[PDB]
Amino acid sequence: LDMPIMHDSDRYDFVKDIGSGNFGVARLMRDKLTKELVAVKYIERGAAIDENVQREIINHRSLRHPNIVRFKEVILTPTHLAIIMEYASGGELYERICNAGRFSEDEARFFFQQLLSGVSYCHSMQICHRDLKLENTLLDGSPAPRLKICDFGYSPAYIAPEVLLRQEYDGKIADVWSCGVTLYVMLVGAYPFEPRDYRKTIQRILSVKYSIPDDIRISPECCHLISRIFVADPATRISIPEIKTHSWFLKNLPADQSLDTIMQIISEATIP
Ligand SMILES: [Co+2]
Ligand SMILES: [Co+2]
Ligand SMILES: [Co+2]
Repeated sequence: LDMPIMHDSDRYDFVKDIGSGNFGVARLMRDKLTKELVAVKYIERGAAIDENVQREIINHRSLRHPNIVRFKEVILTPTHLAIIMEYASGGELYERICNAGRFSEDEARFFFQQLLSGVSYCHSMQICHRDLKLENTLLDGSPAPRLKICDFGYSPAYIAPEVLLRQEYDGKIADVWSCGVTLYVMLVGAYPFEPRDYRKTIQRILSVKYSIPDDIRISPECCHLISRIFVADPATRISIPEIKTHSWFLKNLPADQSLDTIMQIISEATIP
């Protein structure tokens, strides 16, 4: 695996090297003081430490929210940049939906509320146009799992119409569309604009042609909400504040390292 020799064993115990899963290729360590598991992602020093990686780390550091994987620290290794972060031990939302087939409206609402909380928070930090696919929606190891968005660049239905049609677009409004796809898949157990023919799906996305199968019963209020997200015109698509006052959303709803140090470490990591 593309990882350096174990390091900083004075502060971390080595647990396991992961070749696939939740965090892709990653090393699991345990913080010696707090006893919490952390995930470590590694990037080779030099050219691979590019401006987008730098930007992503800095933005990751700024994002402090219970539904976004928490940045812990960066460490310089002789061969790699180490990016340490909160570990989420419950897999990803894709796997949970797959195992369940589909969610009840209560379970969909439980995760949707958390997703919207994370997304709304990113928007307030002027971070948007994110990759909010099911695979980047991680879960912690709680019985009622806490959702943990992890979209950071450390390695079809989701694409809104305007992203295909326009060169530039409103990233926050596009994110709302993505949130709708996640809601839909949780409720239905399949993607809204689909068998495997990309062209057909893109055509369906562009003309906003989806249908909730009769096979499953969804409340009319839930149908109305989805219909307000799957709107091709970004100007009239429902906003997150409007989602949060929608009848479906409200029903049975649960209650709602120094920067200079990081810059020096990242900067030095550019030297291979
Ligand atoms: Co975000
Ligand atoms: Co933005
Ligand atoms: Co991630």
